[PDB]
Amino acid sequence: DPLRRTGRPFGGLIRDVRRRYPHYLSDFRDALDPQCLAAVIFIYFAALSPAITFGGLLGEKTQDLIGVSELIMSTALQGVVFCLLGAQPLLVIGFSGPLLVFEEAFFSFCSSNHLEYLVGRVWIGFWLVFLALLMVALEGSFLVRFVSRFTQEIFAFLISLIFIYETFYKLVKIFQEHPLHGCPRGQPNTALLSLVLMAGTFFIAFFLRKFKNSRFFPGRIRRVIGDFGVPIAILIMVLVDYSIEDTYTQKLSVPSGFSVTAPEKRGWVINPLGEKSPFPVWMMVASLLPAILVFILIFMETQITTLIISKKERMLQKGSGFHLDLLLIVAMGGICALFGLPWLAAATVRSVTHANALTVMSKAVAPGDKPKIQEVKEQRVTGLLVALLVGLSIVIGDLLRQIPLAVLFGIFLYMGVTSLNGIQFYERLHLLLMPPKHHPDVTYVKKVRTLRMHLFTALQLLCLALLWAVMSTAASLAFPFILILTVPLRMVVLTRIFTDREMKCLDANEAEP
Amino acid sequence: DPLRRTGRPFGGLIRDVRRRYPHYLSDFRDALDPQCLAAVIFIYFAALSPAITFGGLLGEKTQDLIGVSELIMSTALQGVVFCLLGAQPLLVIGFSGPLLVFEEAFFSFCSSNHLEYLVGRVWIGFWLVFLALLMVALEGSFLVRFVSRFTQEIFAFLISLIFIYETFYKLVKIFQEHPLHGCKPRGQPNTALLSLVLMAGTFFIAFFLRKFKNSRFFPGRIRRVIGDFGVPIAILIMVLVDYSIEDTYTQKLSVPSGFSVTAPEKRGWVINPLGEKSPFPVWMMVASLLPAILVFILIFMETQITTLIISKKERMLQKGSGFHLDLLLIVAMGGICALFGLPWLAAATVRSVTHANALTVMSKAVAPGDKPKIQEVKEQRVTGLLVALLVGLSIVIGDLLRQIPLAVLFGIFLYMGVTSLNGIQFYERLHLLLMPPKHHPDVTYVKKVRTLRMHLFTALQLLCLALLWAVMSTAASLAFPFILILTVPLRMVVLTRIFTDREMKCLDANEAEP
Ligand SMILES: *[C@@H](S)Nc1ccc(CCc2ccc(NCS)cc2S(=O)(=O)O)c(S(=O)(=O)O)c1
Ligand SMILES: O=S(=O)(O)c1cc(NCS)ccc1CCc1ccc(NCS)cc1S(=O)(=O)O
Repeated sequence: DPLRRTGRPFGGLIRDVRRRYPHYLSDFRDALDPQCLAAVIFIYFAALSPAITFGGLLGEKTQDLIGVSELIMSTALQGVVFCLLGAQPLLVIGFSGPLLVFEEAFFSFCSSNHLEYLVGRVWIGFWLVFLALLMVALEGSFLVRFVSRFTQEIFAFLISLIFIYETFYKLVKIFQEHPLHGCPRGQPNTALLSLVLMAGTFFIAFFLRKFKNSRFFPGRIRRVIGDFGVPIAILIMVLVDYSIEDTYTQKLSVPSGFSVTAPEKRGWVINPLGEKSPFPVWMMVASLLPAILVFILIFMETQITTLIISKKERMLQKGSGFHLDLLLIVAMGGICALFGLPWLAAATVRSVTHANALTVMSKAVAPGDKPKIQEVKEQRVTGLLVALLVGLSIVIGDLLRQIPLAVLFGIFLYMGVTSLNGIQFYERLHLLLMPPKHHPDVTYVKKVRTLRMHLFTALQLLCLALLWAVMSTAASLAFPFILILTVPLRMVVLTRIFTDREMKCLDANEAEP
Repeated sequence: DPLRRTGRPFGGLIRDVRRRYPHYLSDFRDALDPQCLAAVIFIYFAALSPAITFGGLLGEKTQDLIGVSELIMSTALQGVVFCLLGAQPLLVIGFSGPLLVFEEAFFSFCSSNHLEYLVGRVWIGFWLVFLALLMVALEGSFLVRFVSRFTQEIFAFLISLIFIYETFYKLVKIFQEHPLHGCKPRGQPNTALLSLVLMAGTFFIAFFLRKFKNSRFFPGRIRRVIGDFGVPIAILIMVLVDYSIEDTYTQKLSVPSGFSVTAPEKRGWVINPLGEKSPFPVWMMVASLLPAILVFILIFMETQITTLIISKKERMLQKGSGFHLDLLLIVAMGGICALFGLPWLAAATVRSVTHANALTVMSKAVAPGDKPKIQEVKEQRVTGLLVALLVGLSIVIGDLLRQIPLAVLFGIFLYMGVTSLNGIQFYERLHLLLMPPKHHPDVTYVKKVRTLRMHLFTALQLLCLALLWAVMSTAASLAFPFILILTVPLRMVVLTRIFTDREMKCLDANEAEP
């Protein structure tokens, strides 16, 4: 029982270290496998592109104080450190939306009150470090036991439906800028060529995915070719685009040189005191509240991601760490805030994709259903390699300018669609449309009436819709608290409506029950 | 045994009439089924488009002596009298490639020798009628019993593959006239890519609805009704999508206006058997027997092989087919329509197969293992008659038809070509080449035949198909029917020595589960 309160200071941290660190050389020996190369290549782009996008957005929102280079250099240096000293090396940490919202809100607050922004974030980082140390000392990561499977599949369907809505609203906007008229802002043949490239990439990678499980060719060649599906699709579509000469397509652009984005109003080291004018003393002690808010955000997303990754269905044997994963992340964020780099948190879709890009499926028997997961092939090399490649991507800035963005949209759609399977809420959504005589032989259909599982699904959908509506309004910083409020809902309100057997069968801690 | 020599004049024709005509009202009362409407709508376009294409080509190649108003009126009047009086009403008859090749060759010959073309074809038609009557009287259609499944699976494969090359060539050439440079019409932008988008959308919606028809979603009746109307739904959706766009130019379907000949200044509706302007030489009247023999061979091979493919034992056809009352009605409506200047017609293989398998009903299954089996076919005389009548009256309408782009129909044609491939064993044995020997299914011809002696059969069949294609693509392509005929002596002599009796019996067998 990893989530147990020992009753001694730093007990959980010591237990996690003793559990994980003995299996150290195994991680480096396990990496010798040609599936690791495919995983590295696939995850490199999925980690690089959000860095550029969110760096551009954050540079636009602020006065060009934090840009793209700083985000890349924070991502690389936190990823390397975490993969070297982390308990769970299958997690990919990076910038996300809620952090951007908090950053813009804090910038607005600082600008309104005539305060320093970069100097202001240093005290927030210090308070973050203090809170992390206090929580690890008096161990409180045992509260993750109360997060069930009702509050962790209302949050992984919303973080996968908010990433397929905006991977195709970044196409409905290359077709409003370059519109289809006749006789850059007005180029022809661009909006349709982008559609062609995106469709080609996502239909190729999902047929190589189907071909991986087919009966054609020898097994070893078939599996090797199926592993390299995304790289093959990317290379094919890049060559196809390169063949065309006159048509203009937007291409991936990275900054040049290792330097700050505002070399005339900023430096690499931020003074804790006033950089130009003295910092008010009252703000030093009043900076505790934003520290609490950002701590709550980071804690919820990292812990829920770790819970989703470490399910018993996915055959993970070495173990996960709920104590040596939050201290590291929060301490790194607090330290990076001193140099002006942004804070980082584990990414859910990227971590899930990285985890399920290394799974090995059982060699079946004609009867067998969806093959079962045999192993996961976990190691400390893929994440470290991805983080350094992202770090050194500035030096190779000429090879990356030959890759259009429209090709990567198909890969992003592939990621979003693939990450959906494996959660029971999607399956219960599927069961709504099928007639009651075609339902499968799972444990929550046989022991539960048909009209009382649809009610559970309807309530879960109502909660998800409320979460989305709250996120889309002018007060979106209360989203973590609304998500937290689902736990008392399950523990109080849903207990009265449903009987003990129905609740036990519907959301069980494990498979079968 | 329909293919048996009775020994009496017109015995086969009488037997076919007595077998088929009693079940006459059944055909008209079977048509009350919403799958028939979907079949009619699907086959209407598949019959209309080749008429326009081949009419344009033949008008180009014959100095506008036969156009697309003579191809839309031979296709519609010679197919309302094969479903009214035909033994097999699941056949769709229309113009094809070999007929076009023969027509251009005959036009060249007539132009070289200063002869009349339209007057020249009348005697060929008369000799065709005489040959058909002579062959039916002697009941010579029993020779179809010697065409196996080695010489009729080669044909199916070639025809579907040459219909999937021509759809791809139409696209390759919309991007050669309108190229991606950027700055009836030529050089327009956004056209070559929009055509690709429309074609891909139609094709993928067609397969999506085809797969949804067999899914477990929605009630069964609604699911099957929606799955039946897959092609019409895809066509309507893509037509609306194209109609939404305003400025981009796309080529659209065009039909002639009015019921009249294409050259009203050098042609009429009735061709005089004698000289139209100058007297016709007497020697040609008797020398026209050879082209009549050639066109008779072409029509006979096409129609009989199509009827053989349609009437397999696997597809649950119960009323019966006619090998005699379908070669006196096709080679004698043709023959006598050419005294009015209309072209000859023969049964179309892909269109007939599509029409046949668009009415099949698959069994309600149980659990995975084999693909559902055919339960029935739902054969009737109404769908073909309605399609022919609609093709005939497609001239008064056409303001509606000018709103339909060609790029949408290319996806439907590709769907037809891909779908028509399944059901023949040569494709399955081609699939078995790539799979390892431990994944072969439990069919009768894998269990009883060694692995390395079925690959040899497949290789020889591929060699024959490649030789057929090479001969078809050279400057002497009128010998293709004879090269196809030569496969029967090959199977009956050469392949007997190489393979043992058991291997030949299992490989090529008259019926599933030898
Ligand atoms: C491709 S990276 N384009 C994307 C733009 C934005 C996002 C994040 C969307 C988002 C989610 C949640 C919140 N508030 C939670 S308190 C705000 C936003 S915002 O629109 O950025 O402001 C993404 S992705 O979800 O990370 O894929 C992609
Ligand atoms: O094979 S098809 O009947 O689909 C066809 C389609 C098109 N374009 C879209 S309708 C164009 C031509 C054809 C017929 C191809 C063909 C097949 C055989 C022969 N010779 C046999 S002796 C000749 C042709 S041809 O039309 O290219 O001359």
